[PDB]
Amino acid sequence: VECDFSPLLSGTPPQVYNFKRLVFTNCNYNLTKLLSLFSVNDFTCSQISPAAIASNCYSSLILDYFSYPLSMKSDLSVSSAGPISQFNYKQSFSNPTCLILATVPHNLTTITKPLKYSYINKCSRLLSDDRTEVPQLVNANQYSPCVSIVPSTVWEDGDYYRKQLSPLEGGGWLVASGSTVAMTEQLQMGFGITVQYGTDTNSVCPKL
Ligand SMILES: *[C@@H]1O[C@H](CO)[C@@H](O)[C@H](O)[C@H]1NC(C)=O
Repeated sequence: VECDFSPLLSGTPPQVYNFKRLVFTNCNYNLTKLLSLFSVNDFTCSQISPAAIASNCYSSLILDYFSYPLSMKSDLSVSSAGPISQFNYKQSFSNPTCLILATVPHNLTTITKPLKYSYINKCSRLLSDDRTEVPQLVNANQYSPCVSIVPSTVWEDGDYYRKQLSPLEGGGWLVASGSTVAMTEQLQMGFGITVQYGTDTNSVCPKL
């Protein structure tokens, strides 16, 4: 009983390409309890609504969280190119999702700020001909192929990262570049919620 959103409130939220995932089964949630702590700037859903998501019974609820600057709001949509959706973070297009952009108030103190926001501006793979570059896109619910070579913080805007690939990996080179955005007065964050419905497995219910 009782879903635990605590880990979200303790410490420094990772950068978008290192999003932390909290998984819930068999428990009871109060979503509007959690959002009461933040100033909520944006809240959009897919195949569900902000009202419905705060009040439905699911077989599973997944909550991704990460530091994210409000200024890159538009880059979250799969429409566009956008480094974010292509190389950093992508929600399921099959299951009902929600995305929330929130600022953390001064009076919320247990959440510490990083030096800046970092993201991956490019993730690509150079073929054997040493000419052709093939983008390495992030899949839903997965991390970037490049998370192994990109550090948790981008040191300097424009930094490049390369890895030589073994023949088991198909050969060639993995190439990534990182970008930075300056930290804001109050930290800004993103929350990705994904829900699933079952037949009898709908044990994630709002508390009454
Ligand atoms: C859930 O939390 C919100 C926080 O604003 C509160 O208003 C509401 O009464 C709570 N609901 C239940 C059933 O605890």
